Amino acid sequence: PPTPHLDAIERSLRDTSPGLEGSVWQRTDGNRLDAPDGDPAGWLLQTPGCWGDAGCKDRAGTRRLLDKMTRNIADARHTVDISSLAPFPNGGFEDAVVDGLKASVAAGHSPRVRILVGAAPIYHLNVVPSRYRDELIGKLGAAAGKVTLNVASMTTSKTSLSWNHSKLLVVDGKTAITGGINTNKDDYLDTAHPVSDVDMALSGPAARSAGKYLDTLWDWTCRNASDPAKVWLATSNGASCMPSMEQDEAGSAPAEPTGDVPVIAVGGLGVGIKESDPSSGYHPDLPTAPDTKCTVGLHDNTNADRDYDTVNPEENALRSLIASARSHVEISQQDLNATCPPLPRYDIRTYDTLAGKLAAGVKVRIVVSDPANRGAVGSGGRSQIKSLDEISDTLRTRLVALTGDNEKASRALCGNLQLASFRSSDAAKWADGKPYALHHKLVSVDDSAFYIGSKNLYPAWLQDFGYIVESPAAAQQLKTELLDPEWKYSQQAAATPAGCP
Ligand SMILES: CCCC(=O)OC[C@H](COP(=O)(O)O)OC(=O)CCC
Repeated sequence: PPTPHLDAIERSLRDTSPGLEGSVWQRTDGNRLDAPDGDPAGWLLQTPGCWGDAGCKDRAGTRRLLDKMTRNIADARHTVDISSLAPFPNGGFEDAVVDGLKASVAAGHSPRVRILVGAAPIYHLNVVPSRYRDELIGKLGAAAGKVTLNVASMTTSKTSLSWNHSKLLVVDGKTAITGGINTNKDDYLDTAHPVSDVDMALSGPAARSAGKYLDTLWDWTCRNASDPAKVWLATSNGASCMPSMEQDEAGSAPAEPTGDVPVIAVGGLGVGIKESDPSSGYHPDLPTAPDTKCTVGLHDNTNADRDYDTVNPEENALRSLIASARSHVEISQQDLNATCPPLPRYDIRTYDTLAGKLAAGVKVRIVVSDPANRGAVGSGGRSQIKSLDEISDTLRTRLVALTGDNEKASRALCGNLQLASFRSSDAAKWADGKPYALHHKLVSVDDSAFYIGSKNLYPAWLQDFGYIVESPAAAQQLKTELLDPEWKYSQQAAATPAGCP
């Protein structure tokens, strides 16, 4: 079956980062979206799972996520690979890891386990890698002797604010769960106002691609344990750091197909791991029109750095996914814009891509977390805008720079843009007064191809990872289970841009 959206994205990735193919990005065939029996859309792991249920008393999506995480780890024969934003997995996320590992050992296995978290320079890690390792060993009991642990917290650039933000669980290089969900009990479990988020589960060659991505992070992490300012590392049982655990498990044989789904795995190396993909001939004419509402203090990696693109192919993967839309594109995000300064306020090429779609008659929907969400920098579901106008006004600006006059800009903007704050029920706020917070990193185009992962569309220079799937059947499930319900409730919080009926 034809894959016109993946083909376009693949061309962009091979132009941007040819040397990173097979490590930081990879297209594979023959994957399976990992759904349980009798629940065909069950590969889509939404949390809390309460569409149209303002009370959200039964948080069935959260339970299904933790169950699936546990089962995947319980099935581990050789390797368990976990990455997240700090802190190390706690609460029910930790129970899933402990329970799964105990089951793997009870089945006769001696699994190797890597657990990697990224830490902002300002973030104080309460439970450091040595203490987290020790806590796990205690909870593992007698099984701890059979489990090889590598536990590490990392920061790759202090000045350029770069650390691991990818959210991955990869087992045996064969199954993978990824998305926006941090293993942080205070955002999803121990809370009266849970964040809305989505992960996906697959099996097949693209799970190995995720493993190769984590091998790239652990190669750097193991080497830079020589600098405790950057890396804190703890291992169990006297074990060495395992930079290439996924390659060792993969061996020489190619990954075995498990279904028929084509997937592009794509991530980025942030800042401070690798300065450029230096086999790349990528030579963009980077955007000339700068956001006159803000100026970045730091060097602008998002909008003004060729080298950064070459080691962060996920940036161009998302731009080319959006650019591939022939009929309609749905964007569901925490934010489209970043707090500026210190980061650039928006990705210029992304907004220019969206403006081009609006002017060409392509339907564009943007749903973001409500601006009433104000949290600390790094909180899930926070918003970085005061009003949805900051999105529509910027689109209007880029439209004028493209069409030439404001009246054409208005016809494109008013006729083809849907813009709203996220809602999951008829209720505007939670019972405890707090508003709904959205943490998706999702893009879907033409009900044919979609991204689910950890990479936000707003500017950020972190290590991130995600999958782009092209499958009309899977995108129909996504539409039915997530996108249509999202708009059913979010349209009650829609914006009418300035200058529109
Ligand atoms: C500071 C520039 C990068 C950034 O702002 O990163 C925010 C991120 C939130 O990511 P997200 O939840 O919106 O996906 O949190 C963290 O990485 C650090 C927590 C202290």
